Amino acid sequence: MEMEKEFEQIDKSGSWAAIYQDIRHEASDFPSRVAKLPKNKNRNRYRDVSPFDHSRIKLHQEDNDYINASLIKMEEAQRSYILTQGPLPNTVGHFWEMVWEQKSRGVVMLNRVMEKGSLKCAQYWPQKEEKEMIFEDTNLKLTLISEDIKSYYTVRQLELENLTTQETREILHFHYTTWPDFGVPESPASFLNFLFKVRESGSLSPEHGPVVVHCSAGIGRSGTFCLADTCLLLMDKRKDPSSVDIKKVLLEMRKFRMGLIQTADQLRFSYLAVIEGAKFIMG
Ligand SMILES: O=C(O)c1ccc(N2CCCCC2)cc1
Repeated sequence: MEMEKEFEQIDKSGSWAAIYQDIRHEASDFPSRVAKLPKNKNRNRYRDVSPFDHSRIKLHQEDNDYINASLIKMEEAQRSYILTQGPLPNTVGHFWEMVWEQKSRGVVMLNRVMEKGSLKCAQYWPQKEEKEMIFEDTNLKLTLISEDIKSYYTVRQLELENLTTQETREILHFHYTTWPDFGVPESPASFLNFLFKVRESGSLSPEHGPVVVHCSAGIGRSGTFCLADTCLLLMDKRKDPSSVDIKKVLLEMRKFRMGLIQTADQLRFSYLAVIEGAKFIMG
């Protein structure tokens, strides 16, 4: 079926939970043996969210190459994304090592450091120009260059230096600051505006390594971001845009990381975002 009318048919019939459970039942199951090794317990935020072995990002280290991060490679859309958990106190250096090694231009953050009164990820970037951060375990230096605070999101320019080689690179930090503590946003308009700002920066384009996207577990909000981006790109590329099937795209993405889209409300929000976004792309 088309998307917008499938949408009203699920709303009128109140069957979002049943649609979402079907997706969960049909989703891929692949091994995640490296994630579960005892030496990696303090590298995982949640025991039930792990990268598959076949798609995990490897750190360029011989001691321990593990990080909780996955490469989502979308062949028809010609887009790639790295989805990862919010960094932990003992993985902030690994996080920036990955950004460096994978040649990423942008980092997309969809959570606040504290939500619901608890810490959802480490404070992993510097908050003042004159107070830079040094990650001694991976030999990197990170400096805040500029910051632009808007009503729904903040964009930061960061300088990452590889202290071994003295090479430097400019990284863009895109921080969506207004996702509610509970539920999903009422309107997708600010989320779509944010997606378009990431696109306009070059961070999603083939001349750079994959964008790094995270929330707390790296599967819910993060899944919503890449699912909406890929569906809208496919609607522009195909002769028949009404052939784009958001449930099939989501199942393809779940071949590369488990659990993408965590609730039926996130599934409905993803439909809403793609539907509204497809009208703005043209008019
Ligand atoms: O009939 C439809 O459902 C339909 C869906 C998407 C669409 N596009 C137009 C071209 C790029 C943006 C969305 C056109 C038609």
